[PDB]
Amino acid sequence: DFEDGEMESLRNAFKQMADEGRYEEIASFHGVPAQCPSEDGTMVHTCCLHGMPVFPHWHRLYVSLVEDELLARGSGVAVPYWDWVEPFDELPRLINEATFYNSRTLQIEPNPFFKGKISFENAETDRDTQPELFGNRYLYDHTLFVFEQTDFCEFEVHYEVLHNTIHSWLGGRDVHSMSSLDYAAYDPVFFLHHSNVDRLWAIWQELQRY
Amino acid sequence: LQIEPNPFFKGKISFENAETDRDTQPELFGNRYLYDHTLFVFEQTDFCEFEVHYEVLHNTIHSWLGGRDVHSMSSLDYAAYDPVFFLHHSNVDRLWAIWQELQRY
Ligand SMILES: *[C@@H]1O[C@H](CO)[C@@H](O[C@@H]2O[C@H](CO)[C@@H](O[C@@H]3O[C@H](CO)[C@@H](O)[C@H](O[C@H]4O[C@H](CO)[C@@H](O)[C@H](O)[C@@H]4O)[C@@H]3O)[C@H](O)[C@H]2NC(C)=O)[C@H](O)[C@H]1NC(C)=O
Ligand code: CUO
Ligand code: CUO
Repeated sequence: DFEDGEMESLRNAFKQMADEGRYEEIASFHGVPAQCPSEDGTMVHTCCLHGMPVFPHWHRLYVSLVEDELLARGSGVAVPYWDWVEPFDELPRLINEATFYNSRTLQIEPNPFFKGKISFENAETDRDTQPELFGNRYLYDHTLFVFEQTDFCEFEVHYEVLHNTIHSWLGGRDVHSMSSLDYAAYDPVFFLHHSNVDRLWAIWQELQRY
Repeated sequence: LQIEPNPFFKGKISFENAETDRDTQPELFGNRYLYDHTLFVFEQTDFCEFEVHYEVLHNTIHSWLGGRDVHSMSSLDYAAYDPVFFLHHSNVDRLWAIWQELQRY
């Protein structure tokens, strides 16, 4: 439901976040350079929480964080949710094409949402979209069964497996992509994904109110 | 076993330190008029009559493929640096080829 203005402003704000240091600094919270030794600690682990019921919470905050700094970079709107529950013949416009036309500069420029840079390994996030991603309506039924959940933890497990799905379909075969937990955050679509996931959680909460 | 950059996606213009880009005009998609255009190109008995319609027809795609960017297919200057160029022109050549054989018939 975006407009050309909102999209170009989102692209620009995020760009400002991108050529400067920041977004990588945020993606490193989830990503492969590990920061979390515990409990003694004997070894170090990645910081993001994934087996636990507090998986949503964590990632919830993640999106919050990035959106905050997005807005502070002059974004007209907060981070949108990309609803993949509805089947699609193509990828969303914002993230799909490698280059967008800049109206203000009157020139074609690289879409910041196409790929994120991983400079500490001197690589870039790539995407190999599995054909299973395009057009399947199974996600509808799956989210439906996620919402059925009275208990919070049942909710959480189905919620998070369902969330794993998109990661897998989108960044399938490359090592530096959405599919591998280590490098998943560096691909901007991450928060575009995890806001949407968050939305689902939000809905459930409201359902629970009912 | 890894995903790599497509060589055909963009050519690089290193003497001006840029890369070819593409702003695809919406008319390029689902254009069925090109059919009839080509048909009128074939109709020509004389060579120059063939050449002019053939080449305007050829200009069409150049224009609509890399429209708005300066370093692109649309500008005659940098059009060659986009790989699609020969992919384009071979097809252009094919048309001429057909015409040649037509002329034989
Ligand atoms: C809160 O965050 C801070 C910083 O984000 C974090 O401190 C950092 O911890 C990491 C470890 O998780 C440190 O990173 C290491 O730094 C050393 C050099 O100082 C490197 O040698 C390490 O390389 C690894 O691999 C080597 C083999 O190739 C091993 O020999 C080595 O043991 C390492 O496994 C690794 O990059 C980082 O230096 C600190 N930085 C700071 C500012 O202290 C802190 O741990 C976090 N606190 C909590 C409680 O989580
Ligand atoms: O959140 Cu940890 O990545 Cu989907
Ligand atoms: O011919 Cu189309 O390129 Cu000079």
